[PDB]
Amino acid sequence: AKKTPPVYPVTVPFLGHIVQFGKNPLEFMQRCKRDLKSGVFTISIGGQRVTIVGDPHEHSRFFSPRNEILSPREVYTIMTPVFGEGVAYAAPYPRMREQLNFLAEELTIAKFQNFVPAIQHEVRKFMAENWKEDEGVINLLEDCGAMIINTACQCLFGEDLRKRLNARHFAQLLSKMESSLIPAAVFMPWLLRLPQSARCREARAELQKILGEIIVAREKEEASKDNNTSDLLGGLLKAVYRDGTRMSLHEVCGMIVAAMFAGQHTSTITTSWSMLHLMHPKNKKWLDKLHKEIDEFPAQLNYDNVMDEMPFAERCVRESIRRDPPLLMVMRMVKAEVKVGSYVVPKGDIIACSPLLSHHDEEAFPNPRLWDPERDEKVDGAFIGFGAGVHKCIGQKFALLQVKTILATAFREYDFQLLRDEVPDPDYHTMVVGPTLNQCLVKYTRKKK
Ligand code: HEM
Ligand SMILES: O=C([C@@H](c1ccc(Cl)cc1)c1cccnc1)N1CCN(c2ccc(C(F)(F)F)cc2)CC1
Repeated sequence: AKKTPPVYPVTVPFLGHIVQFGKNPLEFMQRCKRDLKSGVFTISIGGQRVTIVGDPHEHSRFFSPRNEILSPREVYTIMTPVFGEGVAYAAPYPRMREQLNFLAEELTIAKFQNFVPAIQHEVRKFMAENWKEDEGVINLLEDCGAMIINTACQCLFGEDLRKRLNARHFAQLLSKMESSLIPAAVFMPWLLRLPQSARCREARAELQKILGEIIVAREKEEASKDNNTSDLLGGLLKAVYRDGTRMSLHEVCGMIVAAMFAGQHTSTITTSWSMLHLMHPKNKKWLDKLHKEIDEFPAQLNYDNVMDEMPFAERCVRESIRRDPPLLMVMRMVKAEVKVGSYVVPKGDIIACSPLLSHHDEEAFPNPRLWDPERDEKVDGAFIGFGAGVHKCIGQKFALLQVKTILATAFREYDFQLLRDEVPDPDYHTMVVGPTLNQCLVKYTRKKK
């Protein structure tokens, strides 16, 4: 407009749109976009301009520019004490970038050969421990939460580390470290100034020492040559920066935390929703097609099995992520002016792009609330559940590898029944959204012949 996108009327100032938003971000966001008559628009939040990019045709405008034009650092300040100053965003873009590459090289399909069997074993344990009986009632959001942390550690943690730490203890440190997070923290740069840092630094420093000790070990076993291991930790130790330096224990600790928090809720939600959708009677044909896919697999899967021969199960997981994205907003700080469609975005704005809003556009996704694994985006790029462009998730392959394997293992040895009429409602209260906890009670039936 030789100017900014349309602005949205504030009835009660100094809050902005903070209240109807928190209740239902989706109901709210859709209202504006229609009423504004524009898929792109600014909202006020605490006197802070927030322009949401909600016309799928424009995602490229959001995801393509460099960090110097659209900076992620600022919206993500709420992460530094969980990762450490100078790690991830706190770290400067050259080194932040460097760091992500390290982690990236650890999560590549190269290192995934032992992963598919490692996952099968660790899921199969859990089932025998908690799904003991012929029939029972468990909470799926909680059981997934535990299977996810279990198999990931089984994958990315070395035997020595997993001995002197277990999944459950580490998960309890994830909860301890994270819970300092309030969603509405990222929208007042004074609130960086805790009744919770002083449990966060304790859980980190407990962890960072433990890892330090673990490193003492491996070195005084290197000349000994007892074993060969290349886990995420060991991978990061061998890490060398461009300028020949290496990661301090603190950076390394944070990166392992960052990797682990990163995947923790997102994929456990993802696994849950998928399970929820599939177990529903409205969705049997899909479960049926799911079975004609996992039916002539042997009880022990290889990397080939999940990767190249489960294409339909991939669709289910993506549709779950499409329908109910776990990260609703992705955000940047508009350091410089960027043109969006027929608008401009002024230096100083907060530009956001919402997987939640986007996945709901009717052109791109007809019946957006209908779960359809065979659906395909009808605008190209509509789906941004793993983000896009410069910042596409690096955990995508891994997340899918887990979830596909889990569904397959778990639907091979069980049936399921939702103790409800309708699939859970998304709970929009957490910074990472999943299905409502208290609705996820489900009843398993151990398959037999
Ligand atoms: C289904 C599970 C997951 C979902 C839905 C998901 C979603 C996303 C999204 C939306 C972004 C982009 C955020 C942005 O644009 O600012 C992203 C980036 C990322 N995710 Fe994930 N993620 C998942 C799993 C994981 C896992 C398992 C890891 C680690 C192994 C991980 C680590 C990352 C990293 C490092 C980025 C990089 C963003 C950047 O370049 O700064 N995620 N993910
Ligand atoms: O921690 C992450 C990333 C992530 C970035 C870097 C690294 Cl090294 C690891 C993880 C993330 C979290 C979960 C899955 N994938 C990436 N966040 C945390 C901040 N995020 C976020 C989520 C929601 C909101 C809010 F409140 F506006 F809706 C604002 C920010 C989404 C991205």
